[PDB]
Amino acid sequence: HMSTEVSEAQARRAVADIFNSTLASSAIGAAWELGALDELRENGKLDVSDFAVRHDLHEPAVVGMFTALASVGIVRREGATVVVGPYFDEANHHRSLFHWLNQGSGELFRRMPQVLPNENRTGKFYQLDAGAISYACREISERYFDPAFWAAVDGLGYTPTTVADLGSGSGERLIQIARRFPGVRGLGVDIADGAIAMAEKEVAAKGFGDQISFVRGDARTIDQVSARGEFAEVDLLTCFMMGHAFWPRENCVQTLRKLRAAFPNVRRFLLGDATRTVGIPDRELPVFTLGFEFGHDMMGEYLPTLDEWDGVFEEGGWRCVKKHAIDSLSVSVVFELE
Amino acid sequence: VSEAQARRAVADIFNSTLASSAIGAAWELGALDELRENGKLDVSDFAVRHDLHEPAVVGMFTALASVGIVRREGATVVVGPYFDEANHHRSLFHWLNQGSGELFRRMPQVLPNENRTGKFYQLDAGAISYACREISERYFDPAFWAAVDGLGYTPTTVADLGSGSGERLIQIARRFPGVRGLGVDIADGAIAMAEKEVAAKGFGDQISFVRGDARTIDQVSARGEFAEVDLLTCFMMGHAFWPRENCVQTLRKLRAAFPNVRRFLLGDATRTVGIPDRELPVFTLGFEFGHDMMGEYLPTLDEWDGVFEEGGWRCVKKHAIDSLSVSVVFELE
Ligand SMILES: Nc1ncnc2c1ncn2[C@@H]1O[C@H](CSCC[C@H](N)C(=O)O)[C@@H](O)[C@H]1O
Ligand SMILES: Nc1ncnc2c1ncn2[C@@H]1O[C@H](CSCC[C@H](N)C(=O)O)[C@@H](O)[C@H]1O
Ligand SMILES: O=C(O)[C@@H](O)[C@H](O)c1ccccc1
Ligand SMILES: O=C(O)[C@@H](O)[C@H](O)c1ccccc1
Ligand SMILES: O=C(O)[C@H](O)Cc1ccccc1
Ligand SMILES: O=C(O)[C@H](O)Cc1ccccc1
Ligand SMILES: [Ca+2]
Ligand SMILES: [Ca+2]
Ligand SMILES: [Ca+2]
Ligand SMILES: [Ca+2]
Ligand SMILES: [Fe+3]
Repeated sequence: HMSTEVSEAQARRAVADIFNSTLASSAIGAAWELGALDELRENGKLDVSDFAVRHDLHEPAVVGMFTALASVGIVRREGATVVVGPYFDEANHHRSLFHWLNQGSGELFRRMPQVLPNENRTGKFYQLDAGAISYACREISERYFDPAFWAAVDGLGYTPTTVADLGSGSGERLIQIARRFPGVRGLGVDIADGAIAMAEKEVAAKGFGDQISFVRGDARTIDQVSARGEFAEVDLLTCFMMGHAFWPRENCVQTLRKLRAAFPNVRRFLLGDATRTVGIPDRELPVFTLGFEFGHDMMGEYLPTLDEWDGVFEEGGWRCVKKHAIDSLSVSVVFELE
Repeated sequence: VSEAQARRAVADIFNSTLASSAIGAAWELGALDELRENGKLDVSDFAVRHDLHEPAVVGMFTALASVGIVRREGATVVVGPYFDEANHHRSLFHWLNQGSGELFRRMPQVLPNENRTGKFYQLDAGAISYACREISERYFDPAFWAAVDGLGYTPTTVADLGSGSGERLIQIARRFPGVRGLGVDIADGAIAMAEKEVAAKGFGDQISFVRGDARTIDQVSARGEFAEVDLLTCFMMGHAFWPRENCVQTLRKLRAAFPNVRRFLLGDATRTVGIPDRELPVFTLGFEFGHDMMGEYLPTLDEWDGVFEEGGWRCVKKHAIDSLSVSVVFELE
């Protein structure tokens, strides 16, 4: 029961499940993106031809997708219908982690044997699908970081007037703050013009054109940023799912110091990220963990543990006054700093 | 059923994705063979010898460990309870991930009818070739050689369709000295590979290669050598002759292009029918699903049994294959 030694028939079944999990795993992401996981969540079942027709999909491949999900118990096939399976709720809950792993990071993991050799580790030595990462990170943010984020907003003690968001992405965080604090002004800062664009768009659509603005920027050197005339007035800083990019340490320490000086009227800084775990046994790794850590190690990108964050704030010029543990995203955390 | 049980199963599915990809890697990088011989290895020592980035190598092995293929004990890796089974099928994992990963990854863009024109999917052909060499050897060789052992004649000229690396023709030359060999492959890369391998081993006089599409074998020129062939072989590509009406015509063209062929050995994997979803063996789902995504017909065994006579051939022997979905070698004449 998880740590054993086995029959030939058992080893056969297990290896086959590894193989099929691979296709299932890729199908969870795709089934989310194509609208099937929603239809099933709402209705508990669906008709595959009907689905393939309504969405104008090559139907043999659609059968293949459901059969892959059925092979490991996420769904159950019955004649022409697919019904939710025993593992539906949990796989649907984590679907964006599957999307992230496959649709987003698949190239990296597939090219494992070209990535690992030193001779190869320079220049553009791996490729991520940026638009798929985005798509997934949008739901990861909402689904995993929202409770703690909102709790931290609730503990602010004050009402912000001007909020800065580092790595703003979709701009959805700034928009929901806008909804929460009528008459606040918001300022996103991403490194990706693609994200800038989608945000300006997503904002205009919601009618927060006057409230919210963005800017191409590298938050690790916030000082060398055209637009730092609006920073002085900001009283709330946020930074979610990008913080590990401040690292390695002395760069994080400097970035934190630069951030302290650049935003001297910031009262609260809210910083959320996933972190590198320690000492979890191989056969008990939960969803996400392995992918996040291994991927970062393949890319050569540093990932701090939680103690590495805790031990850096003072030197960086900030005090941690509240900490929230995140549910179900490896070991992830929100810090409330001042 | 049980929230604890569902969490575990879903985490195993997620980690399985990373282990699957790592099997193919462990194989290609030399780790599986080192664990096969010694039953253990040292990650630091391993990483040093092969000039690998050590943290990525740790992760590679942790992925394997997460699903019981290996066990980690400090900086040292031991064979796990599922090591023999997975090492045995390693080439199928390589095919699925290193070879075909980009197809499955792009399922949301591949399924929509609207995108299904032109070059709508990509495979890594070099990766595929690499896996197919072992798949050929490991799953097909025994039936291949039982068919050779039982031909009822010694061949003088053999042609191999989809000759690939040329390895089949080389082994036939080793068994049958002074047999003449001829490989047909549609890919310039396979031809050049095979040509190098053949000349390198000293088989330059005996075996040649010609680029061509076996589906239209009637248009391939080989300076009248096809008339001389008395044994024909075709492994792991036959499903490409389908759909049905296409296959009939292709089989009739092979019959005309090779009029002195006595036996035609045809080995392939086939589409299965009625396997319950939770009991699907290794390979099956990936073969079937990937061809349905690529828009390529995959026949069942019965479909094949039923096309041969219309195709101008008579099936005289049939060998069931071990442990590659439902695979087969037909001997036709
Ligand atoms: N050094 C840097 N400076 C600014 N943005 C960065 C960055 N490193 C990464 N990013 C951005 O950080 C984002 C990661 S996704 C985070 C999305 C957002 N915080 C949310 O919770 O919804 C991407 O938009 C990426 O371009
Ligand atoms: N229509 C066709 N005509 C000729 N060769 C083909 C083909 N379709 C695929 N192939 C070739 O068939 C090979 C499939 S891999 C098969 C390898 C070989 N028969 C063996 O047993 O090892 C590839 O080299 C590919 O280029
Ligand atoms: O390391 C990253 O930045 C990406 O992997 C991705 O944007 C992400 C960040 C944080 C949590 C989850 C995903
Ligand atoms: O279908 C193909 O041609 C490939 O998927 C692969 O070469 C293969 C064929 C037959 C059996 C096993 C693998
Ligand atoms: O030192 C720590 O563990 C956290 O970074 C922050 C913290 C410290 C004290 C009280 C609350 C939070
Ligand atoms: O019908 C079949 O089984 C196969 O096509 C081949 C076969 C038939 C009869 C005797 C031997 C082989
Ligand atoms: Ca089931
Ligand atoms: Ca050792
Ligand atoms: Ca031709
Ligand atoms: Ca089995
Ligand atoms: Fe094929």
